[PDB]
Amino acid sequence: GENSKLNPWAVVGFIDAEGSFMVRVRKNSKYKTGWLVVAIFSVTVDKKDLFLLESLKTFFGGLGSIKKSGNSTFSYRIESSEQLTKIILPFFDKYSLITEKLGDYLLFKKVLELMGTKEHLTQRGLEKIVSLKASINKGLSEELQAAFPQCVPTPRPNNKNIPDPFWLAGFVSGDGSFKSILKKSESIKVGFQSILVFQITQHARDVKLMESLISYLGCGFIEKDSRGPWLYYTVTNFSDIQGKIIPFFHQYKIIGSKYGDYQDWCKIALIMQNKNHLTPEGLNEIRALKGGMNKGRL
DNA sequence: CTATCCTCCATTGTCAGGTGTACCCC
DNA sequence: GGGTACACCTGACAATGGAGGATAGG
Ligand SMILES: [Ca+2]
Repeated sequence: GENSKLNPWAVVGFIDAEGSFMVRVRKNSKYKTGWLVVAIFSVTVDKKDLFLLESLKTFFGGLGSIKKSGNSTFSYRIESSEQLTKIILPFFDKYSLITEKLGDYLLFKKVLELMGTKEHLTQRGLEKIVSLKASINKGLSEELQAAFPQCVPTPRPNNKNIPDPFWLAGFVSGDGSFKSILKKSESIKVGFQSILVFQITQHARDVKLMESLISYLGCGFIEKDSRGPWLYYTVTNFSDIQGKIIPFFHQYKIIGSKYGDYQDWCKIALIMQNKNHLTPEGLNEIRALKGGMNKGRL
């Protein structure tokens, strides 16, 4: 992959799920103020999905660079402030993020506006720029909080509607899951219950977004993780899966290697619709599918 | 001295893959 | 007497989200 098309909204949504907007503040005395301020737009994915990055680079007029990142990952990064301001900002202005990522990108925009007028090289301009980063991402880490302990983080912005179905496709490609389970049953003639599940995981920040999905897809529910601020919107109900989840993502296809999961998922869902899952032969047919899907892919 | 390229982490939070059992269907 | 769905449980390793450098230009 390298070409494709990518739906503007698919892209936005995918980014709402997987993207980072980074405003980095480096110590270097060779710089007038004592600091280098760099601004980055990053996406990072498994070797599985290098071709997505490629198609993403393409989508953004061919800008940026695709590079080995971690042991098993690759990264697509726009690091040039000009390039960012020229390609990235106008896009995301028109086609707004709807996660709390919007909030990140919005701050990100101001730094790239300060850096634009060159006020960042200036002193107090930096101070403003750090007040921004303060409320971005994880926030300040050690050195930043130490060199700048006097910094009042700037106010975080607010609102939350799904702009387009394709947004959800894209978004789900990032932070969504098509689970297949085999639960050891003690009341079935083949010994195991076959369960399909559809999941979307997300941080409790976006509780309001997630809550809405139930309304949006006309099914599902939200469970909080016992151990943190992790929401799972979930659909376990077979009839809903077959009549709402599948037809949706059939129409608004999944972008990435997860698409291939959705397919094998559907392939099971047929085998379940025909009651063949209570046979040993069709149960087997399932094991193979699931075995070679998700964490066991390629 | 400022801007972009570039090659490298570490930590922990998603994904993903399971249960315990209320309850509907025969 | 066979089969389903919600609520709940739980861990590994990729996704966060960085970290320096080396440049080449003004
Ligand atoms: Ca994420």
